Formats: sequence, C-alpha cells, structure tokens
Amino acid sequence: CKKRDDYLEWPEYFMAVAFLSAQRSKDPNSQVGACIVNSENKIVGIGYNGMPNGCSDDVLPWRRTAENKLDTKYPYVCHAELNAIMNDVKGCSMYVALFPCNECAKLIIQAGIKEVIFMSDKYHDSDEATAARLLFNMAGVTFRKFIPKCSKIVIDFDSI
Amino acid sequence: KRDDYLEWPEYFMAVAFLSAQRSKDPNSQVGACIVNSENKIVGIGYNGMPNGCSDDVLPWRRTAENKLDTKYPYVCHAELNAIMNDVKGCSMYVALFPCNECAKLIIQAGIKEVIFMSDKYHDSDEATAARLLFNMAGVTFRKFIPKCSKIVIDFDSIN
Amino acid sequence: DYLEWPEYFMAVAFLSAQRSKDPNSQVGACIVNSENKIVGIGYNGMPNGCSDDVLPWRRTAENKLDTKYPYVCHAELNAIMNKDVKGCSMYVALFPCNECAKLIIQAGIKEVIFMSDKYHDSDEATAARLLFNMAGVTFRKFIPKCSKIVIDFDSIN
Amino acid sequence: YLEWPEYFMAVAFLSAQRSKDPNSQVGACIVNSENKIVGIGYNGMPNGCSDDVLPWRRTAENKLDTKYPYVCHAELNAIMNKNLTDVKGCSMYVALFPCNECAKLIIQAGIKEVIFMSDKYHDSDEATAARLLFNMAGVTFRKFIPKCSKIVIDFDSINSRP
Amino acid sequence: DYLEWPEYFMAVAFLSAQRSKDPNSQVGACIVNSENKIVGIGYNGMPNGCVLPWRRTAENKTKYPYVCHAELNAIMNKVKGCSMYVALFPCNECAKLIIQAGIKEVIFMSDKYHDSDEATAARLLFNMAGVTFRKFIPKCSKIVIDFDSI
Amino acid sequence: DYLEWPEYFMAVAFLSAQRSKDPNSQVGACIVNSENKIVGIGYNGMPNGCSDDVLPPYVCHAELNAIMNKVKGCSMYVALFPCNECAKLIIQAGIKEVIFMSDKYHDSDEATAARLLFNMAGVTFRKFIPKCSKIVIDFDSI
Ligand SMILES: [Cl-]
Ligand SMILES: [Cl-]
Ligand SMILES: [Cl-]
Ligand SMILES: [Cl-]
Ligand SMILES: [Zn+2]
Ligand SMILES: [Zn+2]
Ligand SMILES: [Zn+2]
Ligand SMILES: [Zn+2]
Ligand SMILES: [Zn+2]
Ligand SMILES: [Zn+2]
Repeated sequence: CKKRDDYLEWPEYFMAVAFLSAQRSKDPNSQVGACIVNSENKIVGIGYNGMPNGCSDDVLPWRRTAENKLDTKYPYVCHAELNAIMNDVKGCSMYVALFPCNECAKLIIQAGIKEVIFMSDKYHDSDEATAARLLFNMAGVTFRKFIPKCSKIVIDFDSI
Repeated sequence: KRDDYLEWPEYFMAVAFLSAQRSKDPNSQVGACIVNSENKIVGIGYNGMPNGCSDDVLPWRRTAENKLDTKYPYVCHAELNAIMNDVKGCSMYVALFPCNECAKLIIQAGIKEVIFMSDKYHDSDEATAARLLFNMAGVTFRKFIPKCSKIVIDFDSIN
Repeated sequence: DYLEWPEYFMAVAFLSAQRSKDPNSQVGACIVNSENKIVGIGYNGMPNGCSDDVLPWRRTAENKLDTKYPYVCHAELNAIMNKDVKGCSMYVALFPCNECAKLIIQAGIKEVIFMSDKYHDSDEATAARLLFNMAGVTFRKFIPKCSKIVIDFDSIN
Repeated sequence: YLEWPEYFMAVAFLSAQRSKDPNSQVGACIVNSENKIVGIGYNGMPNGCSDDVLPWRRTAENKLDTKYPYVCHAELNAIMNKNLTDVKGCSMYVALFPCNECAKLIIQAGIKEVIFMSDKYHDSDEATAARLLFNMAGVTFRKFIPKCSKIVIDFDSINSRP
Repeated sequence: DYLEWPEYFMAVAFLSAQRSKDPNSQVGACIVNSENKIVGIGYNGMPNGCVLPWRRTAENKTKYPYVCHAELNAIMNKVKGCSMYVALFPCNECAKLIIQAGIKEVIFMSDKYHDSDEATAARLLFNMAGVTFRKFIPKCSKIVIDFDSI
Repeated sequence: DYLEWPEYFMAVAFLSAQRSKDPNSQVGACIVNSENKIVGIGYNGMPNGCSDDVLPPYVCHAELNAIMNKVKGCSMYVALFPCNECAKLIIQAGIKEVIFMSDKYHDSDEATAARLLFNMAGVTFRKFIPKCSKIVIDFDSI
C-alpha cells in the first residue's frame, strides 16, 4: 500500500487557487485572481477583482464605457493583485491569471514581492504592461509565464 | 454584475476540497480551510505526513499486524495542518466532521464554528466525543449544503 | 504652549514630505492607531530599488511612458506599505485620489485627516468621497492652531 | 544560582502542578533562541470544558466515560498557549518524552529541539513512532541531566535570614 | 499539591529570582495578561553584556549603581492591562516603568520596606495613576519541585 | 535639497519634544529599526493619567516613554544624552546605538554613569552633527 501518484502538485495548486478566487468576481467582463506564497510554500494572501470592502456590487457601476468616467467601473474597481496584498509578504511570489498592470506593479514592488508568475500576458504591448515590465526590471522582480501540467481541475463535492 | 459568480460558502469549501487534492494518501483525501470574521482565509490544510517526513518510508495502509505499519501513528489530519498553517474567533470549513483529537485542537486554537460536508461516522466514539467537546466549549457546527456539486477550474479561460 | 496630537501627526506628515526626491511635488503621509502610535509614514517617490536617476520625473511628454505618472507612488500608498493598519487614521496634506482611496479602504483605515481639498470638484476626489462614504471611512479637514513649526537642533543647547 | 536549563525544566514541572488530573501531571515549556519563555502548558481538558464535568478516570465500561477522548496533553497546550505569531525554531522542555500525537504537533509547529526528563515509556509503540517522526523531521531530542534533583520554592525566602 | 493561578504566578516569580547572581538580593517578577498568559518574566541583576569594572567610580558618582531590577527586566522581556506578581514591593523607579507599561495591578509577597521613602513614593505613584496593589497571601510557604517525580 | 534619514529622525525626536507640557525642559526620542522604520517615539512628562497633576521623582523621560510606546538592534535618536536610568532601559531593551544632539551635561555624574554602562554593555553612542541647522514645517504650504 503506497502513496498516490496522481495528486495535485504545488505549482498547479497555487495557480488553481488564483483561478478559483477569480470565479468570485462580480465583474461581467473580467474575472482575475491572485495568490501570494512565501518561502515555505504557504499561501499568505489571496485576491480577486472587485469593488472595495463595504461597497455594493449593486451600487457602483460595472460598465466599461460611458459619457462620464464616474459612470464606469474604473474609478472604483480594485484589481486582484491589490486585494491579495491588502489581504508581511516580503520575499514572496505572486501567482496571477493576468500579467499585472503598472499600478499593481508598484504595489507588488513596495510589498517586497520578488517574483510574479502569470498565466496570460495577452496585453504585452500595452503601455500599462510595458510600464509594469520596466518597473519589475529596475526593482529586480522576476516575472515568468506559468506552463501548467494540465488545462483544467475539477472540484467534486461528492467525492467525500 | 454577473449572476453566476462563486459565492463565499461554496468558495471556502471549494478551497478545502482543492487543497485535499494535494494529499498523497491513497484512500482518503481531506482538506480544511480557516476563515476569520472579515471572511479572509487564514489557514489551509490537507491530510499528510509531518513536514520533512517522506511519503515513501512511512506506511500508507489502513491495516496491518503492527500499528507502526499503518498510517495512523504518523499522519496529520487536515484540521491540524490548517491550524498549524492567531485563529481565535474563526470558522473552519472541513470536508469531514472533525475527530475528537482535531476537536481538542480546534477548541484550543479558539475556533468558534465548524462547517462540514460529510458526517459519515456520526455514530463513532470519535465523532460523539467531538460533538460533546464542541457543545461544552461553545463551538457550533453545521452541515454545508452546496449550491452545486462540481466546480471546474480552467487555466485556458483567461485566454 | 505645547503641540497637540493632531498638529504633531500632521507635522510628521509634512516633515516626511521633505524626504521626497520628486523635483516638482513633495507629499507626505502619516498613519496613526487609536493609542496615538505612529504606525506608518510615507512620501511620494519611485518604487523601492528604482529611480536611481533612471525613471523620468517630468509631468508632460510625447507619450505618457516618458512622464513620471506610470511609475510614481503616492505618499498614501507608501505609508500603508511602510508598516496591520486596521482601525487607524491617516494624516495627509492633500485629500487622497481615488486610487489611494481604494488602498485606504482595503487597508482598513477608518479616518482620513486632510489639510487641503483644493481638487474637490475633480472626478478623482469625487470618486474618493463616494468610496469613503460607502465603506464607512470618515474624512475631515484639519484646522491647525499654528501655521508654522520650527525645528532648530541648536534649541537644545 | 539556578542555571537556565534547570530553570526551564523547573518551569515545566511547576506548570504540571496546575493540572487537575488526579493521576498524572505533566508540564511543558517552550523557549526561543534568546532564552525567553514563549509558551507554557500542562495536561487538561480543553478551554471551556475544565469545570469538573468531564471524567478524569482511566478505566470504565465505556471509553467515553474515561479521560482519554477529551484530555489535552501538555505539549499541545504549550504550543496553543502562545504562537506569538509562532514558536518556530524554539525548544520545548517537557517532563516526559512526547507521545507520537504530540510529536506531530511539535513538528508542524516548527519546534527544533525537545529536552525531556523521563523516557519511562521508551519501549512503547507510541515512543517508537515519536522518535521516527522527530528523527525524520530533523527535530533533535535529548534527555535532561539536572545538576540537582530537587528545587524548593519558598515564599518566605524574601523575608528570612540567609 | 494542586496550585491555583495566583500561587502558580507568584511561584514563577520566586523561581525566576533563583536565576539571580546578586549575592545581596534575589527578586523575581512575573507579568500576566487577562487570559492568564505569562507575558513577561524578570529577575534582578546586571545589565546585558556585563566583579563589574569601575564600581568605586560609579558608587561615588549608591552601593548598587549598575543593578537592573526584576520589574524592569520583566517589562523589557514583555503589556496592555496586565498584572505583575513580584516578590518584593516595587521601588519608585520601577513604579514609573510599571505605570508606563500599562500594568493595572501589582501583587506583592513582601513589603519589608513599607516605611522606606522609595516604597512610600511608589505607593503614591500607583495611587495617582490608578494602579492597584495588594499583598499576596500564600497557602503553603513552600513548593518542592522534584525531577524524579515522573 | 531633500532631508536625509538621520536628519529626518532627529527632527522627529525634536518634533516629539514639543508634545511636552513640562515647562522647565522638553526632550524627545525616536527609536528606529534597520529598515528605517520608526518603531517608538517619546517625550518627557508625567506618568500615564497624571498630566493634570502638580506636586510641589514623578517625571518620565523621553527615552523611557519611547521604549514603552513600542526593539533589539534598533537605534535611538535623542535630543539630549541619556541619564543612567535611561541607559539601563536602553541596554535592557537591546538598543544598539544612541544618536544624541546635545551632551551639554557630559561631566555630570549621571552622563558619566551612562557612558560607563554603555561602554560595559557595548551600546554605541554617537554625537549627531546635522547638515541643516533648522527645519520648518509649513501647514500653509499645501
Ligand atoms: Cl494589447
Ligand atoms: Cl501606463
Ligand atoms: Cl476618476
Ligand atoms: Cl503507535
Ligand atoms: Zn492592476
Ligand atoms: Zn482529526
Ligand atoms: Zn493618490
Ligand atoms: Zn502527547
Ligand atoms: Zn525597582
Ligand atoms: Zn533619563
């Protein structure tokens, strides 16, 4: 009687926590998650994109375009990376579904996170992503693309 | 806003079930998740051998002549590991109702509520003693009823 | 004539501003708990390990990547990252922008005490007020009993 | 004067006298690298369950009428009695060599050393399991050899003639 | 026999006192929070990193110029709204530390020096600052720790 | 022309002194860790709860209050060189360095005993020599 060979390994596990957390998002157009892990391979912070604490997802607007900027989500929304850090984390790594914008890059650096592991870099050519890479390069923060062993993971509550 | 997002009860129990998938135990995979009053996760655990103890030398079987040739003298339950990963005033989501030994730890850690998926062994001495201890310590417990039976995580969904 | 706690903490925020290497704008911030301990201090600048003269400080340029705005960190962000702060109050020179407002709310800060609100009618300021209103974070203008405070190191001798 | 190892073991033994267990009293003391006491424990019922309602007896018709299902060992209580954040890297002084269930806790807590006075149950299965886990995990353990066998605490000593 | 919390805490203070290398006085202190956790332990002695040199110079410029008191050491090892168990009623300097530490109660075994100026000054400081002090009355005078007992 | 850390921290010490209701003298102290974070601030005054008391001994020094207000390996910035009682507190707290502005009571018994204790225990004491002589906080600047 020996150990399992088919268990979930730690890299897929941490990114899966990020993607699971993203499913909590009330944003109809974008759901992103983040997971911060320390040198002990323990999770120290988790976040998803949404409105700030105490603020109703049925009181602030979710639309991406409007005549007045104040009628869009952008003045109000918190990115997954911000929420994970606000949930020390110095010498840690962040698993993220999407390469961080430059504003998140600032927080990541000031939080003392030394490594960002991303699933998608879909907006690589964006100003936001270009500024983020430059900040990480100057700060000595690693960023690398996650290459998963599997494309999907099933949580079955009836397995118990 | 979306009207199909993952709600927090299902999320916290999903975290416990995901963590259980890391277990090297061939017969039982159990996870637990501790959550504070701000609805933040403060601890996650699954069942396994202690830190630095190889899953190859230590036995995984459930029965043998000598108990030292079974997993029971060596294995750490999900609840222990969740706690060892303060937690005073928190809630614990766990796939299986805690044993009495886990109940002791849960009480001494200051956990106030236990939310469980399965109570398979309700009539066991372990579960019976666990309930009494919780009753006396003022730790409440309740069965979790999922909004659905499965959750799929797709890493390609971001693309 | 002794300095009061609020004057002291606003003084610490303004003092902290003088640490800034921004050639055009110097801003400071101080975070305090209910026991009147300073829990965080911040000033505006580039992220840790950066602008060793390398990132731009200019306010206008051909494209925004040549300006400081994609790179610079506000005093409020740095104060929060400079040491939890749940149940604390933040002393700021200027009313925080909506981006700092998000961070303040998520940090669990419950009170912002500001000197100036000169951009009150801006979208950034408006969004900040709305978010604080919804999150239950109060904000009040600081009324100093003294406009100036002099620190002379030779005063002791 | 009392040296530090004798002192920390004496705190463990003194703490055991807090126990309401009428047949066995065990104490444990957790100490960090600066010789600061970071946790103290003794054997007892869990928090909120100590008001002389649970059974202390060792034999009965039914196991649920004994102490064993309910009692917390000293090591468990010391660890749970202050994770000032944590007790990682600390040493535990305990009256008896820990059982294998306490071994699990001690390992997962990040304790690096166990100093014990008695190993009277060393030929036990539980003791063998404990040693295996400690040795595998890299937790060092050593038997305490005290400079003296008895320590007297006297409240009159502050007022009395030396 | 069985020890109640107060006897246990005073016993920790007295046990700690035995670590002292001071030949003239051995004093201990034990600081306890509202949940009966020990948050600080101290005994009297010389400063950290120290026959100490220059003693005659220090004496001329008390007979104990270098000593650090049990109460000072317990506080430095710690204190919210705690209680302090101490073998000997605190002096006036220790009273200030205890007040500034936030300690609300001092439980003392000996008040040998009640009529001293230090103790009088200490009582006044405690009364001004709202810090309770009360004399501890033990059951048995002696507690024996026997390492063979297991 | 930006303020550097040492001047900043001594300025905080001097700013803290102005919290003092003591009409005779005002001293301040600021404790800093190796990451340049303020971890404790103090000024001289009456014990907690006793600021409305006058008693024609009672006073708590800046250094004591800074340590009580929240430090092993830290540095303390102080407006005045510590007395011997504060030196004991500084040593037992594990503070490694005292940076002082004034030592105008150097030949006193108190300051001499303090130096002796710091010498025995290996606490470094450093005369602060500031770049700028004065700093002005201007609330109307915003
Ligand atoms: Cl793009
Ligand atoms: Cl940009
Ligand atoms: Cl805006
Ligand atoms: Cl066994
Ligand atoms: Zn972002
Ligand atoms: Zn269990
Ligand atoms: Zn801002
Ligand atoms: Zn045990
Ligand atoms: Zn004293
Ligand atoms: Zn002094």
